[PDB]
Amino acid sequence: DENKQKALAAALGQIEKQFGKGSIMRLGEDRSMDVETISTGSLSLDIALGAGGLPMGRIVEIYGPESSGKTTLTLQVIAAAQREGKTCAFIDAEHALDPIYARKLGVDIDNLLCSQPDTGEQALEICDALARSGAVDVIVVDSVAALTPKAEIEAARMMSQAMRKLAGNLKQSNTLLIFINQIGNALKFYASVRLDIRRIGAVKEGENVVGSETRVKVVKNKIAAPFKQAEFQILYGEGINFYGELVDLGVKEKLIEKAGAWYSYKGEKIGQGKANATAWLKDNPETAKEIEKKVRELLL
Amino acid sequence: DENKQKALAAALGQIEKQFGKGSIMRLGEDRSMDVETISTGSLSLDIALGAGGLPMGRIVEIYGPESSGKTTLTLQVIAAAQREGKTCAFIDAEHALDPIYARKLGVDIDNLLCSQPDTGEQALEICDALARSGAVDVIVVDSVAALTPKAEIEAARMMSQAMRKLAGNLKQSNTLLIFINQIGNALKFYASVRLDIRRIGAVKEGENVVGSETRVKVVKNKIAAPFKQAEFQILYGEGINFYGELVDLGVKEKLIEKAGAWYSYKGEKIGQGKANATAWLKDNPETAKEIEKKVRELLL
Amino acid sequence: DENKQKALAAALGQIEKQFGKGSIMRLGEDRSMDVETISTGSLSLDIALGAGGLPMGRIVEIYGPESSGKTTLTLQVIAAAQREGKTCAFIDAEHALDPIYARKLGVDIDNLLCSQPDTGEQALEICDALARSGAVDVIVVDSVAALTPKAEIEAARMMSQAMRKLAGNLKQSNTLLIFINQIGNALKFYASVRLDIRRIGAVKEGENVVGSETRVKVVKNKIAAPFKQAEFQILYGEGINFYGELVDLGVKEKLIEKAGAWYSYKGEKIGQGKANATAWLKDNPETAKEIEKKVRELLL
Amino acid sequence: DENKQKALAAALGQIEKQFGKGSIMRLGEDRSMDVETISTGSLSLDIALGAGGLPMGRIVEIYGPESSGKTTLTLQVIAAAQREGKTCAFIDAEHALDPIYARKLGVDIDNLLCSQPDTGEQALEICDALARSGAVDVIVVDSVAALTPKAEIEAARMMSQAMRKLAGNLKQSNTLLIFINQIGNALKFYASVRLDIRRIGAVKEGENVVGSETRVKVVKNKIAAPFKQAEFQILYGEGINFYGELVDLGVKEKLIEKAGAWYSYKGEKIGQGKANATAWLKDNPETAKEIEKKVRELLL
Amino acid sequence: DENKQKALAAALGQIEKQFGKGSIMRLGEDRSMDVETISTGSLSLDIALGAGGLPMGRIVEIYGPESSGKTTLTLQVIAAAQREGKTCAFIDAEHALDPIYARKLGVDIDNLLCSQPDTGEQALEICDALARSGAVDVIVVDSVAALTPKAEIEAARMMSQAMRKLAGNLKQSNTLLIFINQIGNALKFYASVRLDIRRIGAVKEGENVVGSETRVKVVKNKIAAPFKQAEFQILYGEGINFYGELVDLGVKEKLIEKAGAWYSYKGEKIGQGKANATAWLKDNPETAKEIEKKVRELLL
Amino acid sequence: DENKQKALAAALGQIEKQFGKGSIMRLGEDRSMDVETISTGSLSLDIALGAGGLPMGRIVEIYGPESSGKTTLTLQVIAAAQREGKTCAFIDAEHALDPIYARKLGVDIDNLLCSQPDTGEQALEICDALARSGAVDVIVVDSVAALTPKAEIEAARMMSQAMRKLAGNLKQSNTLLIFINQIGNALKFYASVRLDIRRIGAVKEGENVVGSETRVKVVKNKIAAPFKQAEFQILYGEGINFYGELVDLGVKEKLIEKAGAWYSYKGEKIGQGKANATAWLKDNPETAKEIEKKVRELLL
Ligand SMILES: Nc1ncnc2c1ncn2[C@@H]1O[C@H](COP(=O)(O)OP(=O)(O)NP(=O)(O)O)[C@@H](O)[C@H]1O
Ligand SMILES: Nc1ncnc2c1ncn2[C@@H]1O[C@H](COP(=O)(O)OP(=O)(O)NP(=O)(O)O)[C@@H](O)[C@H]1O
Ligand SMILES: Nc1ncnc2c1ncn2[C@@H]1O[C@H](COP(=O)(O)OP(=O)(O)NP(=O)(O)O)[C@@H](O)[C@H]1O
Ligand SMILES: Nc1ncnc2c1ncn2[C@@H]1O[C@H](COP(=O)(O)OP(=O)(O)NP(=O)(O)O)[C@@H](O)[C@H]1O
Ligand SMILES: Nc1ncnc2c1ncn2[C@@H]1O[C@H](COP(=O)(O)OP(=O)(O)NP(=O)(O)O)[C@@H](O)[C@H]1O
Ligand SMILES: Nc1ncnc2c1ncn2[C@@H]1O[C@H](COP(=O)(O)OP(=O)(O)NP(=O)(O)O)[C@@H](O)[C@H]1O
Ligand SMILES: [Mn+2]
Ligand SMILES: [Mn+2]
Ligand SMILES: [Mn+2]
Ligand SMILES: [Mn+2]
Ligand SMILES: [Mn+2]
Ligand SMILES: [Mn+2]
Repeated sequence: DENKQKALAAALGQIEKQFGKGSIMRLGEDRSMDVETISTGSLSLDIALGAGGLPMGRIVEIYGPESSGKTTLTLQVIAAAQREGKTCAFIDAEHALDPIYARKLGVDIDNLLCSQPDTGEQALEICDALARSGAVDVIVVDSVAALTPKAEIEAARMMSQAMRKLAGNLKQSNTLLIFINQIGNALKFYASVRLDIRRIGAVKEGENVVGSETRVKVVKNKIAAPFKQAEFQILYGEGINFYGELVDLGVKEKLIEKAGAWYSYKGEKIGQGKANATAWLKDNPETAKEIEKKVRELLL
Repeated sequence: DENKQKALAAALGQIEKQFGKGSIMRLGEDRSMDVETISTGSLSLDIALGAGGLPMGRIVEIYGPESSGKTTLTLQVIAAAQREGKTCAFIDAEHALDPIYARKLGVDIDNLLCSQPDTGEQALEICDALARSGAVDVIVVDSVAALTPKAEIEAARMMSQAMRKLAGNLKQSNTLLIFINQIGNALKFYASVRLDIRRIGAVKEGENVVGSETRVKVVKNKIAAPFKQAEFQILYGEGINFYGELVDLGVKEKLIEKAGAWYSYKGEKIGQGKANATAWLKDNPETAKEIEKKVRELLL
Repeated sequence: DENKQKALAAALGQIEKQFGKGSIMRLGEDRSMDVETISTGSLSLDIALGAGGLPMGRIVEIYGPESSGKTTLTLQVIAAAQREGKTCAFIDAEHALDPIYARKLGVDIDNLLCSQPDTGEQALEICDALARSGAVDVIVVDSVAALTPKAEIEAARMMSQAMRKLAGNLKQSNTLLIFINQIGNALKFYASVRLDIRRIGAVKEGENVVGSETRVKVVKNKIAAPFKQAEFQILYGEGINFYGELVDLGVKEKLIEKAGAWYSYKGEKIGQGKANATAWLKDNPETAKEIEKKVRELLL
Repeated sequence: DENKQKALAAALGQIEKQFGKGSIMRLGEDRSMDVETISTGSLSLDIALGAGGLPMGRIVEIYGPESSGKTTLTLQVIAAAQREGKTCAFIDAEHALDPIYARKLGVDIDNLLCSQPDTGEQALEICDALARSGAVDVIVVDSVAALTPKAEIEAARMMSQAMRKLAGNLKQSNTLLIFINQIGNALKFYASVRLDIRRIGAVKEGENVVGSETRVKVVKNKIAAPFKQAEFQILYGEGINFYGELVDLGVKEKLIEKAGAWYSYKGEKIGQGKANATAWLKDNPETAKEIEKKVRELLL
Repeated sequence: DENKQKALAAALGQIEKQFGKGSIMRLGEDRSMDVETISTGSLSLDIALGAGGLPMGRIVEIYGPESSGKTTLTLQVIAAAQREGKTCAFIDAEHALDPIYARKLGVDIDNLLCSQPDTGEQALEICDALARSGAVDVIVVDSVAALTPKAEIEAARMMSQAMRKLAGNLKQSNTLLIFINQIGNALKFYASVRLDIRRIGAVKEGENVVGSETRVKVVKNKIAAPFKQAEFQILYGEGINFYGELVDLGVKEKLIEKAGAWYSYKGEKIGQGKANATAWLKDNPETAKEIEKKVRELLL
Repeated sequence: DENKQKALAAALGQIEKQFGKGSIMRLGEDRSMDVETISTGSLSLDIALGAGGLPMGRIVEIYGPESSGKTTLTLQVIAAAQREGKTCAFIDAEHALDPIYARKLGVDIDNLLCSQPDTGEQALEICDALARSGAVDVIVVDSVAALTPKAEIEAARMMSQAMRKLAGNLKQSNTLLIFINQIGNALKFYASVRLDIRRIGAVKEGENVVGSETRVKVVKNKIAAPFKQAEFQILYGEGINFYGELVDLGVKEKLIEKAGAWYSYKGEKIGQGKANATAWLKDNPETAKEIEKKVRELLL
């Protein structure tokens, strides 16, 4: 029994020592590798991630069907990074970025570096150069599916080529790199976090579709326990409904009381119906930050 | 004749003495090697296995087409093991575990160890370390097909490498290890049990598909006679329909009487139609356990 | 910090040195590759393009739904080129050119070279021949979608074939080539500029539809920052409402004052309502040119 | 400059040498491939065609809405051909030919070959047989839209099948073949001339509708510059108002003087109002022929 | 020239050999396929048909507006067939046959087979059965427009189904089948003769409307040159005015002399006014038959 | 010949075997399907029907202009049915039944079931329920034209819906159902008998209009040869003049002698003028029944 607990602890310890923390863990453990993170713009996803956001210096993959919200998510990551003064780059092979929508999400477009490479190889080489510079914090690649190999222009093999080198340089510079993928597997193994995202419904303000009910699953997580999920809405032209997540997480954590349709904080009603309570948190950011901080301290 | 019976018995005896019990047997013999087992969650499969479940300290392979039920089966093995206080590990290369579904099947997610290895070699080494610890009872690997060799990332040979060492350490610690495989052959020879599983139909509650008609064949069995089969349903979001198997096995064994569509036990009707009779056993677990125990004593 | 600025500058510099200027840039940078351009006939689009027009010696793609204005746009490019004495060619697979409308837009039909090829391959070969001649400045192909491969007559592969060779010869002769496409991806990668155009409304002179509200997005731009947009009207039988764009851009740039509905320049009213102010600029081209020149100097 | 003119000429020359004259041309050039033609019965259309009529040995397509005048046009082509002793065939899938109207247009019905095929394939095979005979000058098919494939009776693919073979044999025998089409694209590419025809108004002799104002556009022309247009009237029961076209073309070419409503030739009035002047030319065919010849020499 | 005549003859010959006589012909040729025919009751129509009547063993379609005379025509075909001892069938989906009117036209109602099918499919199957019996000479279907498909009761596709089989069996048994259609196209292609019939005026005996001026056009004719026309009257309660046609055809053929309003044959007046001359032929059938025979010999 | 008679007989036999007797027949044949019938109250109509009345278990349609006698006819059918002890139902959507007039015609109003449904669907469902009961012999629906679909209240489609089911249940219970229709076609195909009725004149007893001269045509008859007609009078407040029909039919059949205006039976005068002879038959019902029976035996 006890000696078995010690045997287990030693074994887990030796494994971790050889392959690194995160090479094995209990799915219910609170522990999370100590790493610099960048918020995803979604409170429930930062929590599902265990570390409070995406890890710096690591490779991350985000995949899902068309219109699932992959780009919105990455744009919110960029805005969050830029909010902290970090330098971001956008490697584009999709040719679909909407700067108007991006600014609405907080992205500083004027200072966003951008590249629209001729081939998959060129994209990967530009990524490595930015990684080795030690002067770029976040690199988003949209998308992997559009990274046509030079020969095919004039695939799976291309990715295995410079993936090992790219990972090494990203790690050394502490550069976060996100690959967006639309629904071979060199990315599957080199990524420290893989997110599965999809639209699971519509948000209706009466009878008009105004947003999407979204769900993200952390299918791979080398910094904290994997398989947790996040659910949130993406409002058209506005992005992730962060405050709506704050309303639910506040209640769940017993920081915000819910009596039927009326929500209240510290005794005073903040709104009838999830919609009004959300509007209230949004207009009172100072109190929202406190509640958010409280939730993070409780779940992270 | 008689001297021929004695000659046969001696020959079989010498063979067994040299290569172990299970190296040869009559397909119709009742005898089953005395071994600790872990239920598969399926009554007809535990019976098809001859020992009442999967053998501890041995390697087991479970293969079948996509959506055949391989994972559900392994998750039920884990839940059954955890129900007895055993420590389980999940080595994942598929990145598809659904903890919500897992808890529904009885899995204690919080205490399930999990690893998402970088390479096939790393997975195998983690397996060996957990085996040598003498502190892990069940290890599930999902899946073999996803165990990409390091070189291929930056196959058949990889498996033959540490398979002999892994088997030795598993045996010594009495650790059960299950390899899930999706449809070279080092696994084929080192495994003590190999299960072929597939979907042979759909379960309809009227006209809506609610489950899968499933069939498992024990193509290899070194603990008891091989080639027996098991048939059972896997209900969406619920797992193996254990009680439905109990209804049929109870009847077959003349413990439960069937008169047309009405089933009865000890004189009293328990339901009209296999569905209601199943519901009854499920709501009266204490009586179900007795009938289950009876069936096991009769067929094991 | 500073050393990080220098590290960034060096990295961007090395990238540019290896893959050419335009291989990476800040979306808010003023810099634009020094290149010969040809006006598109639209002031806001020439500005959105960053270089003041489409680049000579490069491949350009213009795509959009039916009736979005693709042809009108290309015809205005041709007229602008011919206004400077440049030799233009029209490779037609649509068989829909209206010379009456074309002359209205300024096109010199009599001197416009035209080809109506039998197959996609023949079209591409004619394009290459005109490119290699060093005697053709602008080549418009209408459209890509109508370039049926010979075999299919008696696709994606056809385009990848001679696209690399065509691009080389166009570059060497400094010949601008525009592919019109109606809504595989060899064009997507070889093009230096890709324009997304569509009708976003109707222009009504009371209650009669007289034009189309149009929007063009520069989804790909290898000569200056991509993703900018242009909005302008296309009047039936007249083409792009250049003067209407001049009214708005003049105001925006504080060159033309707007007080309610009355517009004025240098103190004197030029018209009440965007329509009259536009008419005034149109009848006073000499002053319009000055204002246009001013806007270009300010935004280019 | 000059060397650029020579470079252009050589390039155009090489293109023409490789793909044939007509593979590229200036829209304003006077040159027209030297080919045998058959008048369409319309003076402005024979001119719009550049060669003075439709080309022998080539495929021609004539399409337009219902009642646009497609059949009348083809019937006038047949009459013109028969006037020169040429053998004509009519492949019919519409079953609507009016011999009374046809004779009025000059068609020699008794000697017109006719076929009413069972399937699209049979029609095409009959066409090929007539082509290979070297004894048929003009073949009219009415219509393409009615050429139902055998299978569909007991489409796009059917046309691509024998279109290449038919074209070859027609060319070799110098047989003109016209496909009438009512508003896949194998015809679009194999045709040397494609005509778009439609009714753009009504002809009123007071308040009674007596004819149709018609417009034909040469959307494809491989024998001379494409995109020219023709406008003429089609009088009920009479066909194309040839003399009315002669009045306008004579004036335009300054062969016939117009002073208000009075027209005159060589000093003498021929009628007040376009209607009377037309009647005069019609009653004085010998002078009309001279004026017609003059116009052709001036515009062809 | 001559060799061209021989080339033409050979080509036409080969075509006829491959697709049958009637697959191509000169519209003015006297030749008519040698076939058994059944008079339509109209002398000018039997002549317009070229063979003297409708062809046995073939499918015929007769269409026209309501009250155009379609039924009267078919009833006269039946009477003519029955006059020769032929067995006739009437497949009815209109439910409007007037036996009193039918007997007046010569129809032997008592021996006319009749069917009033439940569905379009049933009608077609009954037709095939009667065809395959080799014991039915004429089948009239009234009408196609009323042949509602079974599914639609509890269309174009239905007709294409058994049309090929029906045609085969009709041909083999030499059974004439007529489809009446009121104003997809499987009938259009399988029919050997298609007749377009309509009312073009009224017959007045003073000021009272007593009949209809009728015109039939043979829009499709695979047994002789198509496109000929027939004009005759249909008197209320009497049917086709055969004798009135005989008066005109006799005159036209110079067998009957007309001097103003007086008609005469072989020197003797037979009546003043087309009406009396008709009455005379009708009361002197023996002489009428001779004149009729003469006309047929001259025009057939 | 003979073998052709046998071929015909076999073919007709096979047709009848496949689609039922009545699927084909000679219009002059005496044969009538053996079926239970209900007199229509009109002797000439029962004869025109071939079976002596309307068929039980089948659907019948009776249509005609307003005031043609449709209701009177159905009321006489009901009275005749009730005279034999049959249970009748009246489904009313017209709301115009006159019980006083009905009793005069022999209808037993007190025992007549009646329904005045809210919607067309409800009417049809009530009909089906009465049909499936096996306890209702005759159902009259007045009228189809008034069967407004539910949706239209808060048509052609409605009828096709339950017409097939209704027909099946009516047949199984041997229930006669009559649809009255006032002048889509699901009724047209499901009905076994369709009657066209209209007023063709007035009955004057001097100069006062006392009745209507009526004519019914059996346009559809699946139990015996169709297209026969019936003529009889409908006297105001009395119904069908049955005896007047008996006078004419008796004479026609040479059972009653007519010498000018005097009628006589078996030698003795029964009245001068059709009116008196009718009165005589009416006052001597016992002799009238014999004559009626005689006529039926002769014509049925
Ligand atoms: N320019 C925009 N303006 C307004 N709302 C936008 C815009 N772009 C995206 N959205 C919103 O973003 C939600 C998420 O879409 P998006 O993030 O672009 O999905 P995606 O999976 O990243 N893209 P793709 O691979 O092309 O389907 C949508 O359904 C829109 O409501
Ligand atoms: N998250 C889930 N929620 C509900 N039902 C599930 C879930 N996962 C699996 N099932 C059920 O499990 C049945 C068995 O599927 P599964 O056990 O995952 O097959 P598999 O062969 O193990 N997997 P794979 O190799 O990926 O096809 C399915 O058809 C589902 O009804
Ligand atoms: N011949 C013409 N005469 C007058 N106005 C024209 C003519 N051709 C085009 N236009 C105008 O051009 C606007 C732009 O149409 P167009 O430029 O032809 O779109 P497109 O996308 O290029 N063509 P397509 O692919 O065929 O739909 C129209 O809506 C018309 O108002
Ligand atoms: N039989 C005829 N008699 C008198 N005028 C005719 C006749 N046929 C055609 N026309 C005239 O021809 C003009 C041109 O019609 P037509 O040439 O038949 O057009 P279409 O496009 O060829 N036919 P379709 O495809 O059937 O609409 C008409 O509007 C008529 O004035
Ligand atoms: N029962 C009848 N009695 C007297 N004349 C009749 C009768 N039926 C038809 N006719 C005459 O037939 C001429 C031709 O009519 P008809 O032959 O029935 O045309 P239809 O096109 O066949 N029928 P439909 O489709 O119903 O319009 C009419 O105008 C009548 O003069
Ligand atoms: N209440 C009544 N009293 C006396 N005579 C009646 C009565 N109802 C009907 N009749 C007679 O019935 C003859 C036949 O009329 P009717 O049977 O009601 O025609 P209908 O076509 O059934 N009805 P509708 O659709 O309303 O016109 C009439 O002209 C009347 O002489
Ligand atoms: Mn995206
Ligand atoms: Mn699985
Ligand atoms: Mn266009
Ligand atoms: Mn036509
Ligand atoms: Mn008819
Ligand atoms: Mn009524």
